[PDB]
Amino acid sequence: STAASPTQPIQLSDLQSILATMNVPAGPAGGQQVDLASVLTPEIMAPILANADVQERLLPYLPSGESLPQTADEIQNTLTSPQFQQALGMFSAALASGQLGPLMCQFGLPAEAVEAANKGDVEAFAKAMQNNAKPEQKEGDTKDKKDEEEDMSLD
Repeated sequence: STAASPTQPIQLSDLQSILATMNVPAGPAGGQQVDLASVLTPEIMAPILANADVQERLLPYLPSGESLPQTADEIQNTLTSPQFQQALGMFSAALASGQLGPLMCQFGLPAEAVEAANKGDVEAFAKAMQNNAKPEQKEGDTKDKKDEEEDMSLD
């Protein structure tokens, strides 16, 4: 007397198909926190967490109980590691949530990082930093030309 059934249970049915996709297949946990924490050392994310916007999102992300300073000077002369380590995890949530994308652009961070941040490719984001981690050293890092022996090679 409707179309198929009278009244079937819903909503609570979605919370079942939504977890089926995110069953967290789990993988080589060997290095998960110390990984990103090393790619985005505090000195690298100093201003990041110094941003009220970033702090306002990271603060609530906390399991309720912890907190974060305000300025960068304090972040480097205050936090010991407990909040920072968690901050790294929360950073992935905000970055993966796609809510940090906009901010990731404010700082003017590389387009590859913002592009990954907008895509939530936390993997390509940190990768961009791991690939650009090098400030600009070239005193021995420049493999442009291979050899191009425009003449009889000597051996």
